[PDB]
Amino acid sequence: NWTTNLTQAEQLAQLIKEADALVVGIGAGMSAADGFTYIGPRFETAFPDFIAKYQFLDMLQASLFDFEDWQEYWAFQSRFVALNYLDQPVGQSYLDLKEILETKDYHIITTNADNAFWVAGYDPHNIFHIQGEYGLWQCSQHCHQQTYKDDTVIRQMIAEQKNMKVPGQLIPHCPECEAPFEINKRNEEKGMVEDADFHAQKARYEAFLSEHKEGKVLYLEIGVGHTTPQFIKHPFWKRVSENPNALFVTLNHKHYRIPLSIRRQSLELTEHIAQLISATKTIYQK
Ligand SMILES: [Zn+2]
Repeated sequence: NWTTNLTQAEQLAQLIKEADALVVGIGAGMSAADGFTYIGPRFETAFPDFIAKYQFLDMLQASLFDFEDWQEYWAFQSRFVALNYLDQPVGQSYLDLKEILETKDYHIITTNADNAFWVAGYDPHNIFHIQGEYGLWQCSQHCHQQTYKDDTVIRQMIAEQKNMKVPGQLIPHCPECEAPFEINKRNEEKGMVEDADFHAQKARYEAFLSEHKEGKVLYLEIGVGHTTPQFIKHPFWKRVSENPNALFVTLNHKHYRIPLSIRRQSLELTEHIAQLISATKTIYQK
């Protein structure tokens, strides 16, 4: 039962059923498993101009790049926001996971910033977007702690850009200091704008953790890579260490070495995330 000859799906369905609570951490692998990829034809088709100019390898590298000027920044980012936030369709793995989680006491933390939880109909009170969202903007000088949005301006930038530049008059500026807006994103050097809504999410996530310091708590980590381990992977390892009755189950095909203090509490499930979540749902619902 509560331990880390069954298939991966069978094992995962058994653990979720037996769990007292789930703390679910979701990264980029879950969206890639549903087809929302950041390398290969999806990127090449969407950004052939930028790829030819800069030799970008992938769409995540491109989204972090320090572009030539704000006209170029917004030409790239407007198209990036439409692809990954305004028009990205619902993912089946998100729907399948939701059907499982709605039977459980759970909370989600994600380093993703796409629309996936919203088009799949998740309750925003149960999700912490710790790395912001592509649909939001912040002052580029971080001059005050408020986020903004304007999807109509995004569509105008897509329609009116030419030659990798938005017209200068379309660039949006902060009302407080007149610096250009930028996408709400976290930088190592500058941090992120963290407004009232961000803190309300963080408080809900911290309250759920405080209620589940004991018991059969399943720390379920889905598609979380190496990029920013301080937000999900490392804190999950620490929570599992601190609660000897917790379990760490990671859906991943890279075999990151688990800390000694959680070796007896850890399981790696390597099967393709979409197919694994689908198979687990079918077992779980009977
Ligand atoms: Zn400002």
